[PDB]
Amino acid sequence: KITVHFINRDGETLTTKGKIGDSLLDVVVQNNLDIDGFGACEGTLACSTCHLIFEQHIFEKLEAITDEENDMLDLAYGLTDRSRLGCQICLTKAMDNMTVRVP
Amino acid sequence: DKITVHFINRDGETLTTKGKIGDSLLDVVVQNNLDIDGFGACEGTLACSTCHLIFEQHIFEKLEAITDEENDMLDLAYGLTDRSRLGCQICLTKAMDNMTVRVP
Ligand code: FES
Ligand code: FES
Repeated sequence: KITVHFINRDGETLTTKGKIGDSLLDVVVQNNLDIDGFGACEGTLACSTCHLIFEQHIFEKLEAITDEENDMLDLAYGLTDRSRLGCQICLTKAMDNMTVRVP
Repeated sequence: DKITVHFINRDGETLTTKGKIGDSLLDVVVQNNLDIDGFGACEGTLACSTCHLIFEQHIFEKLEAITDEENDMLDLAYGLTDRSRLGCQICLTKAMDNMTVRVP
């Protein structure tokens, strides 16, 4: 299991654990993280609520983005150069102790 | 609450409740605890399509003009029709009394 920190929109840092292979939405849902609206479509690429902003060194080694994710991601609020839809990103060793930001 | 709205749920059952002019249809659903699975998940912030509703033609054609934002998100909705709108963007007016909207 690995530690993941979430900077929520209110500014509070949510520290929690997930298992390698778990999506970031899985992490939010299982641990009942208090992130308003997160995971609206329950990970079917029909919403932008699971948008997360990653550290650059983490972002650059994420799995190649699919066109389906990109179309949904295009509509997210507060898009950055390090943005992905969290329901598509699964935990890896390199993410231990990483921080993600909820825009 | 002064006007009646009939919601045809995904199971084909009709849920009837009331709201006041000025409320969104999302408000009407969530404030009355209607049993519509996952409806309103992004909380009216135009970031999902879980509040998708299908309107009868005579009501649909009287609705407020759809924004590009709403249209862009509605495009990717399940069961999108010509008479579809995002419910959280639709404010109740007096004309909507006894209208029927359907959840795909
Ligand atoms: S939960 Fe909707 S696209 Fe990620
Ligand atoms: S509740 Fe998400 S867009 Fe209407």
